[PDB]
Amino acid sequence: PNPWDDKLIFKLLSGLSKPVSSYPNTFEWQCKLPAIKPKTEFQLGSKLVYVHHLLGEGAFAQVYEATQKQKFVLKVQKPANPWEFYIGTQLMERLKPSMQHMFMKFYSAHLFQNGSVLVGELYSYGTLLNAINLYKNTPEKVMPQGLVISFAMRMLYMIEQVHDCEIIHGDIKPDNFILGNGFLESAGLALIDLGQSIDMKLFPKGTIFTAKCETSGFQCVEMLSNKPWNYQIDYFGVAATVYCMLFGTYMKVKNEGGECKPEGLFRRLPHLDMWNEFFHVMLNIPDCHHLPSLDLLRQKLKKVFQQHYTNKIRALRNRLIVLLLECKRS
Ligand SMILES: Nc1ncnc2c1ncn2[C@@H]1O[C@H](COP(=O)(O)OP(=O)(O)O)[C@@H](O)[C@H]1O
Ligand SMILES: [Cl-]
Ligand SMILES: [Mg+2]
Ligand SMILES: [Mg+2]
Repeated sequence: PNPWDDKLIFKLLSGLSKPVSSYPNTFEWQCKLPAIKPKTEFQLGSKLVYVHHLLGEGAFAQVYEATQKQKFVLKVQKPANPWEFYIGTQLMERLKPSMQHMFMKFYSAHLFQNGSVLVGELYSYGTLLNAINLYKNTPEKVMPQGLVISFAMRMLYMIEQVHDCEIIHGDIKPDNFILGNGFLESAGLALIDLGQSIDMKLFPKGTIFTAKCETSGFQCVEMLSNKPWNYQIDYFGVAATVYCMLFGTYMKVKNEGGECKPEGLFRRLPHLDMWNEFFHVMLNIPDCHHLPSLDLLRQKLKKVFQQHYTNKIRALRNRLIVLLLECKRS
């Protein structure tokens, strides 16, 4: 199967015992997607909504901040994307209530003839990618190890929960992580954008995929060698995200001695042995039946974190908060 095939996705959504159209918080309208703009009111079903400003632009969608006094977000996309609403609904259903804070809730979905509007939870302090870019514009240039390791551990923990729900995110990268006000109180880190996600419960047991991402660079290890894959795509995504935090550029992998490893000479990289082991396990998965333990991966990082950064993490996050606030004020 091609898990991103529009026909397959249509067939899957069509044959659900509980289709998206049946949800109490789904709203189907027989009209075009209304014009949405910053600083403008517009009718959304029974409720009138005021659109504040554009928060971010993804590969497909626009995400606006909005209010009815609680503020929320509107993810707008052409054509409609009921699939992301499905996945988001399943994820929050399958997740333990204590895990849901690490992800974005969808309050409702408004589906139109030519597009859709998903209403969901707001995270106020920008993407992880933006945080990385904020460090570029400082003398220290790169995020400090205390934060990088802390975020990395949270990422491993996050996808362990998602995979426990038998879901694949399918697009794990820096701009799909958001920081919220909880960070001011890796607590406020959240993983969003389930548009390309895969629900493995909709396929037979042990199903695998061969389909490849469009770009040669964003392809995981299995894709680059036409090998089959399922959950390994999220492992590669986490590894690539961590690599961006470390080096401020996207990860490109090479093959040496049958082993896959990131390029770059890894100069000026502290905890070298920790990261080599981290990238080794994440990028060298024997097969779909031998996925490395996400818990164990996190424990090894946690060992180094506890050894060096428990007393310093406080100042490190305060430093970042100042940069985030400076960014938000502008
Ligand atoms: N919950 C959120 N709070 C604030 N901004 C968000 C939120 N979700 C997404 N965004 C912003 O919108 C952008 C695109 O949304 P995303 O879900 O990635 O859609 P796409 O599938 O088009 O990438 C993100 O990169 C981010 O900047
Ligand atoms: Cl953790
Ligand atoms: Mg995105
Ligand atoms: Mg997306």
